[PDB]
Amino acid sequence: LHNYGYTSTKSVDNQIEELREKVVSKNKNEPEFLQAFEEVLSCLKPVFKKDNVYIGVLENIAEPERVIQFRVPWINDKGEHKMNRGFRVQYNSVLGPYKGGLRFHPAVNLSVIKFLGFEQIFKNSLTTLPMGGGKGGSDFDPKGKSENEILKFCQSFMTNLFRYIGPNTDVPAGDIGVGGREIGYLFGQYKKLKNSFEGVLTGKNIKWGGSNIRAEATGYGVVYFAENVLKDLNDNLENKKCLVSGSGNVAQYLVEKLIEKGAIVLTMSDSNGYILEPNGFTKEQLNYIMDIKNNQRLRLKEYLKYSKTAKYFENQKPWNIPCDIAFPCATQNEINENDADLFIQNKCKMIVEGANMPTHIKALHKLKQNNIILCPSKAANAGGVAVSGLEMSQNSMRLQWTHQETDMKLQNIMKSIYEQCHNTSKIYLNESDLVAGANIAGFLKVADSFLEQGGL
Amino acid sequence: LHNYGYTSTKSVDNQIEELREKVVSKNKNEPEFLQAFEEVLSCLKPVFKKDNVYIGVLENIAEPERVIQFRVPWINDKGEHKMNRGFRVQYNSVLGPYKGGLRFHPAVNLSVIKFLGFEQIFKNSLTTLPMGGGKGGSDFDPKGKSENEILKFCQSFMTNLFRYIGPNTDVPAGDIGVGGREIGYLFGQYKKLKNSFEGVLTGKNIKWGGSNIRAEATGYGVVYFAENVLKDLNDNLENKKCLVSGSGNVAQYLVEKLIEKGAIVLTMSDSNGYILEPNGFTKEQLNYIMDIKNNQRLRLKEYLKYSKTAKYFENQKPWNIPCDIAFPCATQNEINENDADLFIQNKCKMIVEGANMPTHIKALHKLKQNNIILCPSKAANAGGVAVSGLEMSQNSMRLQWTHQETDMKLQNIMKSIYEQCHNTSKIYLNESDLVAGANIAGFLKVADSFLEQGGL
Amino acid sequence: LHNYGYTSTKSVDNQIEELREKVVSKNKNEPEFLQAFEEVLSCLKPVFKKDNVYIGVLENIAEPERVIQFRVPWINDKGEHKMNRGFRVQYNSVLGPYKGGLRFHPAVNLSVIKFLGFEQIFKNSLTTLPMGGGKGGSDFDPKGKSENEILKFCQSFMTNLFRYIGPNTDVPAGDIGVGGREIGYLFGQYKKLKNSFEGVLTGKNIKWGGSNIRAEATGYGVVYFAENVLKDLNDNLENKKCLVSGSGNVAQYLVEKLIEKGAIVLTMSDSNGYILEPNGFTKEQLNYIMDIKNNQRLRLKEYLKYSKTAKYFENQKPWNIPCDIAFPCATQNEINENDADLFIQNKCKMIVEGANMPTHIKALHKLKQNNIILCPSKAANAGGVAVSGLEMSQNSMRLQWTHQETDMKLQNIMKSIYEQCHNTSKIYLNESDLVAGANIAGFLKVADSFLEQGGL
Amino acid sequence: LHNYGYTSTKSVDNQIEELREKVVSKNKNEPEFLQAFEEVLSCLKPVFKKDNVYIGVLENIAEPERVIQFRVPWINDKGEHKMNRGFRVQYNSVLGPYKGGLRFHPAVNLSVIKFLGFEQIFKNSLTTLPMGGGKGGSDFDPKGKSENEILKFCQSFMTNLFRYIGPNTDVPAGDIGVGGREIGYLFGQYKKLKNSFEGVLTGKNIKWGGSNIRAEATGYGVVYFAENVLKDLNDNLENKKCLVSGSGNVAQYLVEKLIEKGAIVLTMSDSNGYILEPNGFTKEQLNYIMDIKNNQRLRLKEYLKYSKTAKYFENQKPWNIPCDIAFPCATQNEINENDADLFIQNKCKMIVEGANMPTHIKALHKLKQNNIILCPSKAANAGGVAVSGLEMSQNSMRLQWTHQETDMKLQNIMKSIYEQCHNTSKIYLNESDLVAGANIAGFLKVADSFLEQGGL
Repeated sequence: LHNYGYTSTKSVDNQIEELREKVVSKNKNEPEFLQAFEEVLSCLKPVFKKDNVYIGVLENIAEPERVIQFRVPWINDKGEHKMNRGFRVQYNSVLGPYKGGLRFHPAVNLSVIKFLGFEQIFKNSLTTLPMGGGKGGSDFDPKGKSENEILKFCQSFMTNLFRYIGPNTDVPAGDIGVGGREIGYLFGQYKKLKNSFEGVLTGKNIKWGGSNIRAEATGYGVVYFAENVLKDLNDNLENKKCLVSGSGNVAQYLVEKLIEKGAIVLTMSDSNGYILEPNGFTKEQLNYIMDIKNNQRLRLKEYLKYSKTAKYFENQKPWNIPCDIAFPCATQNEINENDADLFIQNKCKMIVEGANMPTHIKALHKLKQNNIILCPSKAANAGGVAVSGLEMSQNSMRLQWTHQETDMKLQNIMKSIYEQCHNTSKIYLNESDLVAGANIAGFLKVADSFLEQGGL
Repeated sequence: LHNYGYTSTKSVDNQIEELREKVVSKNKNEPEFLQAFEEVLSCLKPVFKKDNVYIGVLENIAEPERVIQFRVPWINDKGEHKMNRGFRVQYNSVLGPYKGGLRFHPAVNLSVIKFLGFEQIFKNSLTTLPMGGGKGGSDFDPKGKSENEILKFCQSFMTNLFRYIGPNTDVPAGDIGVGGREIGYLFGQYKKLKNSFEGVLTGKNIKWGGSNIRAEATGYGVVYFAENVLKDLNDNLENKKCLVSGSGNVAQYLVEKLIEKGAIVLTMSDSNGYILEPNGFTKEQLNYIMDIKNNQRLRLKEYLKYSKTAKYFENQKPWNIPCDIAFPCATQNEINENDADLFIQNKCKMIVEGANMPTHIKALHKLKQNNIILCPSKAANAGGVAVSGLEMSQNSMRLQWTHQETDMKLQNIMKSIYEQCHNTSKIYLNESDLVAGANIAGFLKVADSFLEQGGL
Repeated sequence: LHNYGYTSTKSVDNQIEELREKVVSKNKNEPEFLQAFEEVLSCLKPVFKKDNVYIGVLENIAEPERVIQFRVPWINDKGEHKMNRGFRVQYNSVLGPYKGGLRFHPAVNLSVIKFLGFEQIFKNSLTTLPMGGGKGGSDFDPKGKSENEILKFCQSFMTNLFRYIGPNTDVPAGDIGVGGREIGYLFGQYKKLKNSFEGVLTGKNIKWGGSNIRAEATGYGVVYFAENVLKDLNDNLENKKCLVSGSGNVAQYLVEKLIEKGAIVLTMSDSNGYILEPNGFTKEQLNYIMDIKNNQRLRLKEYLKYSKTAKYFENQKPWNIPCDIAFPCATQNEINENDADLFIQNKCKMIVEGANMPTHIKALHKLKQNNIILCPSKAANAGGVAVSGLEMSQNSMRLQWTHQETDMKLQNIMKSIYEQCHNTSKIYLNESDLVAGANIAGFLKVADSFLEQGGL
Repeated sequence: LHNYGYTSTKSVDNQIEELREKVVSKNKNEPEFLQAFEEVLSCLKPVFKKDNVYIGVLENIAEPERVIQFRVPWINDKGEHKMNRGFRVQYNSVLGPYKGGLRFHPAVNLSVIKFLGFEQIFKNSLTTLPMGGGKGGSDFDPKGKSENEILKFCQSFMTNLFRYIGPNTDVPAGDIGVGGREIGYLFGQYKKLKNSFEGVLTGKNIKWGGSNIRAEATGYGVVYFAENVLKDLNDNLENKKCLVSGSGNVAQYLVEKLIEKGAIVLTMSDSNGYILEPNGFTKEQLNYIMDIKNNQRLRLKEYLKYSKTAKYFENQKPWNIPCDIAFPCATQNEINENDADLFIQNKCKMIVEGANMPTHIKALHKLKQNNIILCPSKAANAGGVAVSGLEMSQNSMRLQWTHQETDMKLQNIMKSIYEQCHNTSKIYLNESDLVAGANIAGFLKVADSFLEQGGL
């Protein structure tokens, strides 16, 4: 073995307590981070029992390999000299180059970034692709800024970051505040400085190093994940009454893939009210919703002028409808206890998380004690992160795979992500728990590699 | 002709309030930093009145150009894999490469470093030499570590830092926890990695790129500063009674230079009690105190077991004895409002700060309203930082100046530091206030250069 | 068309003699190297006759493009400052980046390394993949060192080497003294220094850039090579009585693949004595031998306690038993003269070398004059080097091929290696001599490319 | 010993003709360049006679070592995407790093730049300091652009140039369109990109790496040059009546130094009309003219108001006045054949060129055939280029010399520049011709070094 501290007798629980204490004291004022930490810490008790080493390893991995913060100055259109704070947390590079998006939001700060970046490590880990974990951004607020100002900012932001990122070092991506438009400016500036065309950013337009399936990526992934849980029960998606919530990017393509398979997608939520449609939606109808939602930027009720057999319930959730599968694709905690009882009552057999952690901490308890399969968002929606890894591959190969090819790869990646949760949770809990499986599997790949590499 | 934000009608005081508010909100949990900031902010009101631009410029300068934080792993002697957090804050490089020491202390963290680094910017600025401001360190605790472990740590620490420092970029130095022994290890490792002998660190041993007068540097400087205040009063140091506090490195050489001039140094403090010596100390006696204090490493009370003629009180500094020139070399707010009076009463004509801010905030008030010259530590002890700038010069010239030569340079640097405080405070306050002079002068050189360079 | 010397009317033999003389005088005290040279020189006479140029080209190629030697210091566990000599001979980069393992052995020195590296050039050449030739190591003795010390050494060793290796420059690998554990430490350190995840080393663990089939690689290759020699005789491996020698990594997987095909593998040698098994081994039995050998770590007589029919032969060579194919896999000069005779007597129509040069120089004579196909180890076991080339490919593509895929690629690479020996020996000797074919083909690809590139 | 260009038996004149023909054909459409070339070519006939080699060497030196041209994009204040062409001609680096200013003018193009850069080679050469020759700029028109736009442009311009310049490679400087304001922005941007404070540009403000005497540099130099011509005639400047042409930067400091010596400066020209002042100007009066001319930004005619005695002419060259010394510091063709005949008729003794080539080609003929000493502008005003070389030195030493020190150095440099013209012209023409001396000396140092370095 090795020695990463924690050699005492201390009940595995006391060591876990000692660690928590030590991590908290060093990061007193980083709530968001400390919370995402105490979270990963919970499900990792089984592995700690197998070997103490992991407790020390975790303490180490919880400490960003490196974090760069810098002043990003820019001149707005009124000729004013503004300033913002930029960050890039290169959390872990054990499995590959630091991977992680950039967030431009007024709420952004070190604590927030560490939180996001820390979680990225393991999410990436599951991918199977060689990707480390990272995250960056600024407290810059895109809202209200002109097109020109956004450009000026991106250029300045990249002028600082450019020297610390690279194809084999750190490959950033889009996130809140940083979309396609932004990635174009960032890339342009990077190319001008470094003087070379290379995959430093993922989510590039298709005309210059982008990948196919980037848009549909996450949604398709969620379905593929579920399709795998089902195939391991001699069943498939064909003819399953599905509940979907949200009408965002993920939600849309999720429905598109679902329809294309066995169909019977009954609903689609909105920031206020949802839509019903007995007999399920159809290819054609989804296009309308996509149009209305993308182009027409209209409320979801709108669909009502398009359907004969539609029905819009307002300020309510679709959870009291009987279904086989349910896809929480809106936002965090959209599923409380009352919703568990509702599901456990309509006999619902499975819930695949689309958005990040759409289930409430106490809601998972009832669901598990009622034998209702729960798919971790950490694994189910990793489809997006996975495709960006493929973008990196295509960039290195100097080729672009067909919409067809890229999809197939995503399907195998999803299949693998499933197998790992399944097998890992089985081996460590004796039962098949996807949620714990995702955490253990994700952590172990990193922890072991960390050890094999000398503990650097 | 530049627009940096505060163009409104608002009272200079309201703008200063708006700024304070904005800086605090972004650095909520960095007490040490926020305090050193609100401090520099105070004395800068006169300049704000001359031009609003400076308020914006200050907001910008208060934001580290860049800050790098990284995990420093190492294996102790028991074969344990330990870990520590390392920092390097490259605060400002407007006047030259980032300059600033490295501190190894269990209390070290980003807030503490920003605090030290932020102050370094202006202290360096006064120097006249081309030096930016920076600071670094780790929460690593030297105390208790073996010789071997200290080496292992330094090597690891440098392996991370090495890529971000350089002769023309960032030149670190010693500080608490990082002494000569440490700088040797750091340098050795740097050389091995970068594959080149160059001045990346100051405070190097004399055998390999070190400078003469490095030890005496600060103390000599404090005397030279005072000698300049006096010469501008048709008087000199010859035959003046002195109340020197402390017996550290600074204190010692301060006395040595004093004696060598006009002499009549009456005291030398200790962590508990001080020593008297009517008719002043003598070259010979100082050597004893130096011996007793440096090598033997035994409580200064031991001087009593040496020459008879000297007493030794207890639990207090010699702030009572009737002196005309006070040199406090110890620690933070070493002197307060109570001692402050003993001085007004006995009547100390002038007080030259040796340690950092040895005067209490309220003590300065009474002293100034009693026409007692007070020398800012920021300027008086800059002698140390100045000599390290000369080490850099000698390194670039590939030569080593004689103990003689290096001294003369230090004397002119001290003379210049004095003139700037004198002239600046005169021009902006109409009177000759050394304390405000130091702040204004230090800030202005940076602020202007900042503007001239495009506000980057 | 290009003049590299040796133009006189002199006999091809006198030029070969002149060259030998010149190479020896410059490398007087490098026996191992001079021997491996005089060896490659022998079989290259036919090509020399076709064009003198090649004699000069060889003189050039025999001179390492560059060789770096360096002092590697480290602190053992008793706190002692030790030191060792490290080497990296970048012999040739005409066909690709320098490729070649690292050997940690007390016998290591420049002569030894050149010897190994020089041979690597041509071995790699045959591969078909773009790989130059190199070799490195230290006189460091792993034996007796603690786990911790091995780590400390690797880190120091890499700190020196790191600046001269890279994905497109020199990609080292494992060898004697440098196994998986070591490559992990080396990689870890490299990543920390260069600050980037890239394929600098092959033989990495599967969790971080490793490849599938790495273990089985060499063994599978030897079988694939033989399978190709057979297919060019309208026959295959199915039902062939075979003789294997050794129970190492190569031997094991060789048997595994053999069994899987037509089977009838009759023996497996050991450092003292061999095992028999009429009717051949079976999938199951091999697993036992693998277990007994890789885990239990005991002599081979042990297999007896696992098979009634299995006869053991204390201290001998299997050769006398009648077989169709003999795969020697022990060590240099494993097949003596008297042995070789029995192969001809026993009808044995072919001998595929598994270990490096397991046949004695004079043994090859009788075997060839008796029409017994002899496969050059240089080509037959190149399977290992080939797979490491695929690891490099996968690393560049940022993907990991399936155990399945990687195998197929290896099969084509082996097929190609065979075809080149076959066709080349045919074209230059009029007959099909695999041994000469391997040398000529391997040399020519390098020699020509050398010329085409300007003779640099 | 070394065979370069020509040795064809041809007449020195036919070879010079062959060369001219060859240089012209390769640069058909670069009038400005071809003219500055045919010019240097003329005075170099004496040296060609001494050795043919130089003819070939010249052909080589006339070919820019390297020239980089690039598109410089920027966004004006109306939000428009503009574009301009940037250049950097690194003409010669035989004597040191490429040195040369940057010009921002609507007329700028490759031809223009080569012209200026080509001449810079030799001008620098005479300096004695280690400086190669270069030149750069853009067709960007500062006139009409806002402060903000100028900044945006500089930043973009530097973003392209930054990778090709450096302290030991190419050190640009100011010129038409590129003043102090611009060099600040250029420097700021460079520092941000390269991440290091170093002397990449000369003409930096004094607060950050600038040098003393930068303003007065050229003017002072012209006087020092003349003072040297006089001392070699047992005479000095004391009490000499002289005329200056112009009131620019050069003209002003020229007068300032003149006054300070022996004085009796009688005039100062303007873009239309000049000023007289019998008994010469005085320290005080010059300050008025300096004030009136710099800040007030008026025409020289407004001086008539600050002095009764001073009369004033309009659009009339100040050459028909009897004197001793003259100094044309305005612009080209300042002295026509006409204006030349006045000089001889006023028994004028010597003429020191201040501006670049203020004498007309045919005017030099009459002046020389009348024994009137003519100082080449190439040498007389090299004072400016010389001081910038000292800025480089001070930057490397990390110190700033006093106004005093820097002056002295300039005086020796001027003295040396004089001696070389004197001695060289003597050795090659048997007589003391400063104009030919400057050319020959300047060219020879470069030509020889070129040869000694291998002809690269």
